[PDB]
Amino acid sequence: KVFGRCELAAAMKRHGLDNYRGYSLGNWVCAAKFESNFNTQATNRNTDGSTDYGILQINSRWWCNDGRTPGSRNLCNIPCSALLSSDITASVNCAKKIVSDGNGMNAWVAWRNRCKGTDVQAWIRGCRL
Ligand SMILES: [Cl-]
Ligand code: NA
Repeated sequence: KVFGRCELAAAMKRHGLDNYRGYSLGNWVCAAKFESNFNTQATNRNTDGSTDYGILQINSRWWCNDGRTPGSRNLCNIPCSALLSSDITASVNCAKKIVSDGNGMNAWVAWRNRCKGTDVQAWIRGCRL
């Protein structure tokens, strides 16, 4: 499923991401836009052999199991395919574990390079939340 900007903002808010660990909703919507262009089915292979899955491009090296990433961890205890669902619950729950890991949202390269330090509030403007 390809989410609309405000539709995703509402979905994330409902799942408790607004201000989660101090990150305003705009940060999460901005991260989703540049990681997957709001597409839940996005996948991207990395040079190390791991793959990123879903709306927030969660990596199979540490967070989910895809059966093809040797010596990898499954910290979110879920098959990576679950992260491609139209229902973002799995992605949100796993993202909460990731952002609490100690490096905050810096774990998402796109957020660090394209959202961090910008006016992220603009990503939820005009939305009925
Ligand atoms: Cl932080
Ligand atoms: Na894994």
